Amino acid sequence: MKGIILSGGSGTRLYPLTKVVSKQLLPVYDKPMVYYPLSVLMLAGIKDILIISTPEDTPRFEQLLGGGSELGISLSYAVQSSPDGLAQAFIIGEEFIGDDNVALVLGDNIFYGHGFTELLQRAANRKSGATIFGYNVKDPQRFGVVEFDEKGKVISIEEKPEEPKSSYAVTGLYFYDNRVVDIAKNITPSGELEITDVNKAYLELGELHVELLGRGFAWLDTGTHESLLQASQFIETIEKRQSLKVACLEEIAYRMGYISREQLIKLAEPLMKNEYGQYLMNLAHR
Ligand SMILES: CC(=O)N[C@H]1[C@@H](OP(=O)(O)OP(=O)(O)OC[C@H]2O[C@@H](n3ccc(=O)[nH]c3=O)[C@H](O)[C@@H]2O)O[C@H](CO)[C@@H](O)[C@@H]1O
Repeated sequence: MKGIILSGGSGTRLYPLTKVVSKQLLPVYDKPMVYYPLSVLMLAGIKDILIISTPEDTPRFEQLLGGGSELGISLSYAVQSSPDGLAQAFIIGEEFIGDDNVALVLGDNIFYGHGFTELLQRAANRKSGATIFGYNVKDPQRFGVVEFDEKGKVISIEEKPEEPKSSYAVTGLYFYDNRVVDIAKNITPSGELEITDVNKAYLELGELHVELLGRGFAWLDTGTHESLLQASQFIETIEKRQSLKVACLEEIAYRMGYISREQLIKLAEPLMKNEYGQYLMNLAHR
């Protein structure tokens, strides 16, 4: 399975922070925002990843992350000329995807919870159908909304429904089989090519599966100044009090066996006259 990070968009709501800096390059505590969704692809077991951003921002992401070899993965880059919908990721990413299954994660989404990687690995390993992730939010009408009623079997999915039919937002993380590329080509503007029609396609096939994230999963709003700060405080809090790191790419690569001890030490050194190395050195001499 391949992955795609859709990491473009306008800065507007975060202005002036985003006047000369890409949204998904802003700090979330101690890491660029894009580390977080990248880490979710990695934890899923996905090692071949395309990062799509604006023509302006895409060279900056390449500069940050390069081709991915120091994490033991492959990163490629393409450009979204204009933000005409999430489903465009599959048109732009058509050649990258090939015949493969593919996950899409949004560059501003932040996921956390103790059972989360098992959930990612399971979704990555379903060769058929689509898996989405629902999250109990206070303001359903601001997102995609999924209704189920079971048994947890999906019954409808509406984008920003004037009145909602559940408390469950459809978060910015989606797993697909290869049929998604023909599906994206075949949907029509709602002016956006919308991820919610992609998901309605799987639903009419009866092959749209939802993971409901309840106690105790986090999904962090990254949209406003206040919610960016909240996200940052959450990561710091959980890292400081529970002695773990969230989305530490180097740690994740090492723990999944992608890179060796010696490769990790090399990644940590240039970072030693700082903290972030130190946690990496502690880990590399187990
Ligand atoms: C796509 C859409 O209509 N709604 C989804 C979108 O809502 P939402 O209301 O967040 O719409 P956004 O435009 O903020 O989610 C889009 C995010 O991806 C980026 N972007 C958007 C379009 C594009 O062509 N390229 C691009 O990179 C935007 O910069 C933004 O970061 O994400 C939510 C989860 O986070 C979902 O619950 C919604 O179902």
